[PDB]
Parts: sequence; C-alpha cells; structure tokens
Amino acid sequence: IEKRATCSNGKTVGDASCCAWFDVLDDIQQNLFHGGQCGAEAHESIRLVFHDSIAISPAMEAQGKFGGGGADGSIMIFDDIETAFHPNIGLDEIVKLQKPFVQKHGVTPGDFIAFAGAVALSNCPGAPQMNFFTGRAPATQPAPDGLVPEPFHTVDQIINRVNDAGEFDELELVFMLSAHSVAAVNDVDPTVQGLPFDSTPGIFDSQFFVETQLRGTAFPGSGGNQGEVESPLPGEIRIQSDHTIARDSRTACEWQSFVNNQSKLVDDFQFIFLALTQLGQDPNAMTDCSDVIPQSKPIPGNLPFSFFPAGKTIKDVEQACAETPFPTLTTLPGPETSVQRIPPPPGA
Ligand code: HEM
Ligand SMILES: [Ca+2]
Ligand SMILES: [Ca+2]
Repeated sequence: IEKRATCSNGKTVGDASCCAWFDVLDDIQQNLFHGGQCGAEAHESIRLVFHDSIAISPAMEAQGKFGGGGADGSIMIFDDIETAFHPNIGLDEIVKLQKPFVQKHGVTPGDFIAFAGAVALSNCPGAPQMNFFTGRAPATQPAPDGLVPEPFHTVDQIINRVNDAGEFDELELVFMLSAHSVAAVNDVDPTVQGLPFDSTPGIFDSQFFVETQLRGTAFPGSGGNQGEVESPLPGEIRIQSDHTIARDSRTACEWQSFVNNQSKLVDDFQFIFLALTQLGQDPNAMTDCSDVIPQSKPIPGNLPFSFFPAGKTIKDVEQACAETPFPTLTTLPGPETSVQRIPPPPGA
C-alpha cells in the first residue's frame, strides 16, 4: 500500500516513506561524494552494489547449503568476513566510509548500498535515470566465498555464475559490464592505484566497449599481474575477463552493439542495474522511491558520443563480431595521450 506524498522540500514521491531519503541524499552528496562528483567514492559505491548483490546461489541452496542472501547489505554487516574474500579486495575502504551514514540515518545496510550506487551513477554525465527501491531486510548470515567473479575466471565460468545467481544470460552479462565505463583499478597492479578501464572514467559512455576492442600493446604499469592483459593506451588497464568477453563468439556482437549507440547503452544498463539490486528480494514487496534520485545529466560538449582516442584508427580494432563490421568512428586529434589516474582514498 503506497501513499503518494509531497515531502517537506516540496517534491512529490511515490510513498511517504521515501521522504526520509532526501536527507540521506543531501548528506552523502556532500560528505561521501564531495559535492556530487563521479570520482573514486562514486565508482567504489557502484562496484559495491555488484559485490553485495551477486552473492546468491540457488544451486548451493539446492545442495543444502546457504548460498547467500543477494542484495541484503551482507558485505557491510559482515565486512570482516566478506571483504577478506579475494574477489572483494579493496572494498573494506568504501564499506567503512559508508557505515556511519547507515547508523546516522537508521536505514538498512542493503537499502543504503543500493541507494549510494544509484546516486553515484546519477553524478556521472551520460548515466541513465536511475531507479531506487527500498525493502531489503538486514542480512542474518555472511555470503559464502566463491560467488563473486574474478578477472582471471574464464568466460564459461562467468556466464555460469551469473546464470545461477539471477538467471542472467550471456547478453545480460555484457549489459552489466557497462559499469566498467566509470571505473578504475586499485589492486591488480601493486605499483600503481587508480588505473581506469576506459579513457573517460567520469563519463557513462561506450568508450569502455570501443577501447577494449583495440589491440592491446603494452602494460600501463608493471607487467604480468594476475588477471591483467595488455591495454591499448598508456594509463589504461585491461583485465583478462573483459578482454575475452569482447572477443568470444557468443558475446562479441552484443559487446560491439553499444559502440555509437547511447540509447541502447543507457536502456540496457538501467534495466540490469535495477535487476541486480533486487536479487534475493521479492519485487512486488519493495517500495519505489525512484523519485528521490536526482536526474542524470547529459554529456557536455560537442564531441561525437563514441570516438577513437587520439593515435588510434580502425586498423587498431580487433574485429570479433562476424555479423556487423565495427563502426567507422572519428579519431581525436594529436598524439596519443595517457589516461590520467584516479587516486583512491587511503586503504583502497
Ligand atoms: C562480471 C564480472 C566482473 C569482473 C571479473 C569484474 C572485475 C573487476 C576488477 C578486477 C576490478 C578492479 C578491482 C580492484 O582493483 O580492487 C573492477 C572494478 C570495478 N567494477 Fe567490476 N567486474 C565485473 C563486473 C562488474 C559489474 C557487473 C559491475 C557493476 C556495478 C562492476 C563495477 C565495477 C566498478 C564500478 C569498478 C571500479 C571500482 C573503483 O573505481 O574503485 N563490475 N571490476
Ligand atoms: Ca549480499
Ligand atoms: Ca567512460
């Protein structure tokens, strides 16, 4: 039973219970995201949503074991346990920055993680208009390990894991990897933190899908780290799983479909992000508080939506989609330039 209501700030929302999230919004925009930025804390918050949510397994439950609660705030509640798992490396820092907000505002940890993830995305130009539903009860048990994918897992292992967790198919796997468009890597190369996956880590766009399809020619920092392969630009990192998903015959044409197609990118990610945040939950038992999330902003300027970074042309693309040739994009002018690092807070 939802009660449409006008909050104290004058805005109308779907249920009166949503109004209290406007105070949470104001607090995290100022004190967690430094004035609404799509910087390191926003990226970490988006990563935390996946690591809290994908830890659920119908297959383990069928074996008599607890397979995890899905989107239940378990990675925050039992952080001493889940953040020690190898796939969750580096997440205790963002969990520690978020905890005080959960305590101050009296919301569940699962609902806060889903909220901060959606607000973080709304700070990145180009993001979809994000949803936010409430209702996740506090987890009562930590998830098991072995449920969050690693960059060195094969494509078959990853496809099978997301299919078990939420009945997601191989095309939906590609949809959710769009989040690597606003993201950096702090713990794979031990000599440098903050290496972005694409040349625009503050913009939700398809440069991740363009740049992962170019030929990898060098390591940005040290060579041969586990789960890392060569990348095409100085300062950019590329992980093994993204590299192989982009070239596998099952997923390569879906990976290429986002290039120069902003509306598909936004619509597909909007859809799959909402689905991840409902894992382990009953959708009809949740409350829609999407009207609290800020409107996303357009990408500023007048460059084409997708482009080759300076120094790269169609000859540097490793075409993997047999149905449709990679689109001929324009190249930015000038010499190749390094992607700038995104320094993380201490402890990342
Ligand atoms: C399906 C398989 C995936 C694998 C193997 C994977 C792998 C990784 C790795 C290795 C990192 C760097 C972690 C670190 O250095 O501590 C990373 C970062 C990131 N991942 Fe994924 N990822 C996956 C899917 C996703 C999904 C579905 C999302 C959606 C939210 C996501 C969002 C992020 C974000 C936003 C970052 C950047 C973190 C930051 O800047 O601090 N990833 N991913
Ligand atoms: Ca969880
Ligand atoms: Ca980007």
